[PDB]
Amino acid sequence: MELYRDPSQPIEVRVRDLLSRMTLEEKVAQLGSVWGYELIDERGKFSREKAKELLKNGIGQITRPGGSTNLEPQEAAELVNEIQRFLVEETRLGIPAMIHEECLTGYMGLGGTNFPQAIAMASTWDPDLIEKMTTAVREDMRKIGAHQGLAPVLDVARDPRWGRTEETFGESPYLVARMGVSYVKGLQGEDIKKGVVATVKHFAGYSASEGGKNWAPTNIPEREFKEVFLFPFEAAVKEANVLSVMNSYSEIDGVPCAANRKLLTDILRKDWGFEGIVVSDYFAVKVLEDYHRIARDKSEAARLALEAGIDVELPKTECYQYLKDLVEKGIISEALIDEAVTRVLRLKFMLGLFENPYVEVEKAKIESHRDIALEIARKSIILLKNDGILPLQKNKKVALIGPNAGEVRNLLGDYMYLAHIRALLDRLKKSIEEHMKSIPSVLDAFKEEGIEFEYAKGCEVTGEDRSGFEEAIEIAKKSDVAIVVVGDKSGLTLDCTTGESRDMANLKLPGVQEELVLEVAKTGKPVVLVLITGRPYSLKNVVDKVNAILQVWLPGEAGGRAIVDIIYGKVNPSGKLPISFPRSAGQIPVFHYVKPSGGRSHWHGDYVDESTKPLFPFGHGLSYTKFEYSNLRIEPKEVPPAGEVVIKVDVENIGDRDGDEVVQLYIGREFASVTRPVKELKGFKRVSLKAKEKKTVVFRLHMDVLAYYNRDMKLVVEPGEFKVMVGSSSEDIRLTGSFSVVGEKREVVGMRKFFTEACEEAAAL
Amino acid sequence: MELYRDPSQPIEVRVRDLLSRMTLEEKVAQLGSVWGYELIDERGKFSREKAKELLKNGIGQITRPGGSTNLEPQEAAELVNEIQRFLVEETRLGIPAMIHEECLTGYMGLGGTNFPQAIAMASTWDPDLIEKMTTAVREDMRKIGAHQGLAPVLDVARDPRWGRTEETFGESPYLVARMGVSYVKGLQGEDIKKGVVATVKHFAGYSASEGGKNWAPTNIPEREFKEVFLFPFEAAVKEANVLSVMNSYSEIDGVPCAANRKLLTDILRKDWGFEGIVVSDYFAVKVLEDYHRIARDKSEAARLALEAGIDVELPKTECYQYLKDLVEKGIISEALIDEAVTRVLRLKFMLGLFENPYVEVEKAKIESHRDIALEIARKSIILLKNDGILPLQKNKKVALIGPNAGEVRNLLGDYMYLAHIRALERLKKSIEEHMKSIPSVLDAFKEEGIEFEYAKGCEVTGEDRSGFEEAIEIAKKSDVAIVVVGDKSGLTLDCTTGESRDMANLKLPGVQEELVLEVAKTGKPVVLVLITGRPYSLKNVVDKVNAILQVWLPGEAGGRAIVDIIYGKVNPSGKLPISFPRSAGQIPVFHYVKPSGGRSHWHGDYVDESTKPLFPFGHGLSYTKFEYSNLRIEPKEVPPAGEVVIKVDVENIGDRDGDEVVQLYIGREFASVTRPVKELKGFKRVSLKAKEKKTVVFRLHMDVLAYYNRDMKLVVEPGEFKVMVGSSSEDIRLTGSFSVVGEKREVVGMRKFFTEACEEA
Ligand SMILES: O=C[C@H](O)[C@@H](O)[C@@H](CO)O[C@@H]1OC[C@@H](O)[C@H](O)[C@H]1O
Ligand SMILES: O=C[C@H](O)[C@@H](O)[C@@H](CO)O[C@@H]1OC[C@@H](O)[C@H](O)[C@H]1O
Repeated sequence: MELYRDPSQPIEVRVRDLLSRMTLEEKVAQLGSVWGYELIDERGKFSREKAKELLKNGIGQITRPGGSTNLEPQEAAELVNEIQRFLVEETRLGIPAMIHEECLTGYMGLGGTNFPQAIAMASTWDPDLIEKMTTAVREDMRKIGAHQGLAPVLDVARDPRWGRTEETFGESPYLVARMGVSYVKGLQGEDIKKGVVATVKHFAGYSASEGGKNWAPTNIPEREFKEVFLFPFEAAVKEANVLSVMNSYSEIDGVPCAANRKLLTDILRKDWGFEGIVVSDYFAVKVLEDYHRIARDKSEAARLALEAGIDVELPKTECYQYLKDLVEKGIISEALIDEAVTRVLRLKFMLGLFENPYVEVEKAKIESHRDIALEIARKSIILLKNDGILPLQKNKKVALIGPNAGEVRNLLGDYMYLAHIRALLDRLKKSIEEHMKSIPSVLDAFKEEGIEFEYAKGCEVTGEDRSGFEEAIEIAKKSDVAIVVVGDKSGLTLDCTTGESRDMANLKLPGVQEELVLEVAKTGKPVVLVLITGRPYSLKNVVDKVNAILQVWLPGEAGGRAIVDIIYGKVNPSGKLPISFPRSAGQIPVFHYVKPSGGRSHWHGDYVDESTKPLFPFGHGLSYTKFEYSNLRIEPKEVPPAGEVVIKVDVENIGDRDGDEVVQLYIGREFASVTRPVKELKGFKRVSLKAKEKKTVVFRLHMDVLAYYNRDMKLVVEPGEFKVMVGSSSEDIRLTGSFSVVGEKREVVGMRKFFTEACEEAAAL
Repeated sequence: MELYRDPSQPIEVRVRDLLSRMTLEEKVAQLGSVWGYELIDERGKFSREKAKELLKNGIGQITRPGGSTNLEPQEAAELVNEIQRFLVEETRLGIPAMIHEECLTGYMGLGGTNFPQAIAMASTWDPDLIEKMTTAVREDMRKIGAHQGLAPVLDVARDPRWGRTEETFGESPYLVARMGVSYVKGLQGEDIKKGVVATVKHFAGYSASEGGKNWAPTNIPEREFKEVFLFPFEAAVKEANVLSVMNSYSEIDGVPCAANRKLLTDILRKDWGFEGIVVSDYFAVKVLEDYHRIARDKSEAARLALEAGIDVELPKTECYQYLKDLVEKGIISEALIDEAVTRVLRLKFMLGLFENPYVEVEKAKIESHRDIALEIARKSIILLKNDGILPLQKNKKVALIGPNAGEVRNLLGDYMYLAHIRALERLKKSIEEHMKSIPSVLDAFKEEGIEFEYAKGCEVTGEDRSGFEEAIEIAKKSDVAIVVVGDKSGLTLDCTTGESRDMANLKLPGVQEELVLEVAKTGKPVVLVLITGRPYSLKNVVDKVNAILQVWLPGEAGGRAIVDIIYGKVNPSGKLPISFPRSAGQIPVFHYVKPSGGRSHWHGDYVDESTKPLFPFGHGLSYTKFEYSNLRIEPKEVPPAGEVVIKVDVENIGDRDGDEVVQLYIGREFASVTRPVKELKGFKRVSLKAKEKKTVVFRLHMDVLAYYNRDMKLVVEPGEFKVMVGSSSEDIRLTGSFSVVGEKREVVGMRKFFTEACEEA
């Protein structure tokens, strides 16, 4: 038995022994990939004929054996077992594949639960619930033999034009980092042999493209880059031990991220100590030539990406095959190939693949997690406006109007399988239609709740056709209340309004949906506006014309029930905005953590034509009950530069309905050596409060958490005063106080705390 | 006679001698300033009583003795002479003051010509004409005893929300740099003793604020900062020998520019060799405390600004008085004060102030430069659209409609005196009186003998549509409707553009868009005239009107130039210096995007909008047709510090004489960094009679093409450069390429900034 085959040997011994046995061809094969669909016949069965050509020298990864094959979970598990058996038994060294899938909103394949989108996850402000979600996703994935999920997205979004806003955790580096760490911890667990490699993406800056345009330059200066864009990745690497990173398609200031050694190696590996694998975004190596025009051919693109620190070319070997030629021709050192192969082999050993690369097909039946999906949907929906119309009485006659009340397809996000796969489509068409039919609808939910309603489509999500307006207006006039359900169709194709590749310059609700809302409102009937969307839209032309507004970030299969639960008060809405809502596209960007000079035009404050304040601020979300904050304690009042302050507030549900509050901690600083945000989120806690219940929320805030970059790009804590602002949104501050850092300016070196510890205690009798 | 008083001594000897004689209090006073209006009595005469307090220890500068006092030129000159006499005769050392004024669009005071705004100057693509302008401004300034003009603005604008777009030369670092060097050369001349110190502003990045918002953060990474924002300043420093720089109010990435030594010293002085003075933007030192919240008091703000490299606090001493206290308390070294005072004294000696600080009041009468203002206005107006309606025949009955046809105030830019000073009852009446003498758009139509009726239609601001009916009725009775809409520029809430007036959504102000659309509904031919300071979204009007003229805020020559162009007495020849977005949500749009810029991948467009601007950089039509032929590029292979000569023939094949602005764009792929697909690197305005052909020649040194590599080195790399010559950035007529051959070159020390452009037969 060779040392690499021997599970009694330490991982590093097995890696070194295996690498010493490998040919250059076998090494380069470990840095590439093949699509699952390239390995199947016409009946979705493993094809030995196709494997003999593609797998003969081994392979790094199989790309989406479930997601790219339209196989049911047991069929996908059988495919993955036959691929692994071919590699284990019919290649010289018997190295198994790593399998990856998309899993942002759950495993992206037939049979997997459609969880609410990432921006909905962030709107829960409940990191533990997201960890519970990805712990369930972990088991779904391991059942089909998948080792790696291409999630989560840690791109910080302040530009709602961008079609991938829905895949983010929003604008706050703090909230994004906290949701990201929980997401990763759920997927991976402690021993990765029993878990799924998380893939934080898209490193880094990809959410800040010129004009909000997909793949366009992300031109971010250094302190902003470190504190806003890199921070959540840094937390995922150092605190959550994330085992994969995927690069950004964008350039930063002239340098494509896929060709940037200073990013993918010097920051991620050298500064931060990342020991996992870097996987390319799909085709990101090839497009160094085709798109960015900095590589003259596929071999130059391969060299740039390997020097940068990409270990695996996804989704299929294309440039990385030329790494063999580059070594043979004495252009690159085989030592640089060895470095990448060592990272891939180490992770394959840690996943236990050399001990057991197979799964039990009899167990590959994925369980529904509708329960978890519903908890997220119920906690994620945000009450943006309520003049008192909500919650509705069940005896009111409803006119249910709008395309997103009537089309279950429009509840789906861009990485939910039945929306995403439409890009390929452009026997399979009938399979999609059949699975679509099983998703419970908004109509179904109103019917189950026993509401007397009539439905009018009103208009499509896209186009200019107003011929359905008259029917909607007529049912509105015959009803007590109009529930107008409008928003997006998310995906990758031209008929989609949001999603990857679907950027919206002017932030108007798609098609004639705004005009539909305004025509319904002209009847004089009460109007509840339900936004089923992937991005903030400009609501300035409808906000004062409607009685209530619910923001329902693309909720997946649990959406209908959660919406109707909230409308009728069976659930007390508790979501809070994780991203600011601009008044208009021309106001972009708006975000809560502006510097003193940000968020305003000096010296009149506003634009000529527009307020500089967002229409709804970060952290905004109303309730059917009232929360009363009291008894701010901050101890001690003077803390040294690596000390800790404990901030406590009492929160009482003083209303008549049980409900959750998301208590938010904002920290402000002035008279630093650099300008600082006037307020920035640095802690939060979702707290359940029965009617008349009072609890204490405690924030344990280490000074490490407040560190920022000074004039000389050093991470510091400087003596001075920090303002403490606790409240129900970034604007709805309820209690304010301060503490001082006392002592010598501190350079924060090495490992440091990222997060405030947030918990609940009994309030005093 | 002390050495400093002796003009036979070299200036370094005089500076060292004077510095050695000065008290700390006298040194610190040279780093401050006083407003002109603080030194006058209620009749605008020099007040010895007020000077005794403010000037007793000398002074660095007097702020706007003309611009801040509402004095006519001879009265301003008398005031300046009396200030200088007090300094020379009643202070211990007799150091004269430097006087500054605003002068962007000409000296900003009573009696000075209102030249077209800077964005109009750029639209001429005629740097020699702008040098001619600032040569005239130089003489106007020296007549009143002014030594320094706070111009030009070298901020590169790609965000038309920003209210100071009108003060810029537009989006192109190349065109901004080339207009800037000519502007500076005109103001200064060769011997500054005979000229005016130019002040390049606002160093640097001030035009790229978050959301287009005045003073908001300008968060620009390093290569973009070097190649877009710094480049024009670098050219002004190294090629035009500019003698003053003013800082930006904005932070870059957490550091206010007024507190940034790495910017105001390490780049400007150390890397570039600048030897002049840095003046603060007004109150930029104090607001390190009040606005940015990085200084706890005025003494900390003073320390941050002096360490950064601000030599003079403007517009009045406030924080810099505490520099005395900071030395006496052993917080800063007097050597750091000496360094700033040395720069200020050197420039005072170079200006000849110690030999003759006075002017002849009998000669202080400023001459009109309406001739130069009219040449700029006639060359700056851009024909954006023309279906053939223009030029009009003189016998057509005109319905002249809109607020900007009727209100001469709306022809003025934000640094033209009679608009700017409104930001502040004796003054109100004086402004009204001076306004009377500015020729109007109505005056120009009358002088031309046009049969027209005028209807206001609406105001620039507000929602009042009650004037619409009168406009629609005169349109229905006319042959053609000429609808003249746009901005009111200045600093107050009633202004739609100008400093502090940022427009988020780029809709024409008020109900002007609705006025245009109601007039078009009559079915009459419509000529749309935009008298504006920024690009506006024309998406809802462009397809409804027959012709569109862009008239950047033209000042006093505007009426005549507009009527000249409409009737074809002048063939329009302006070209856009800034892209026109389809919508605010499209921002930014600019011609020199990287291959991944200017598009959304992989569908190309937004869901709701093209990614292409409505009108591109360099766009401008003519009443004639130009035919480009015979592209030559020689040699086809050049080494990395070599030179290529690009020639094209241009023939006016139409029936009207006209100027063409021939534009050279360069592209590069397969560099070590991504490069613009096309970027302006040369241009030439060429006069062509009907049926005339000329050769345009571009001498392009490889220094001009240098860019920053992965290691932030300025390089020329071997490979292919694409040559694109045309009538706009989109209307490319002829393309070819040449190669750089040899080893990658690091471009060190002095290098060429500009393509040499000329005409041959
Ligand atoms: O089905 C199509 C695939 O989804 C891809 O081809 C491609 C365009 O759609 O985009 C990349 O694909 C991998 C993702 O992990 C990543 O987030 C995304 O940036
Ligand atoms: O006194 C009025 C001033 O004109 C103000 O408008 C002032 C803001 O308080 O703005 C600065 O003033 C100096 C100009 O040279 C510079 O361009 C500009 O940025």
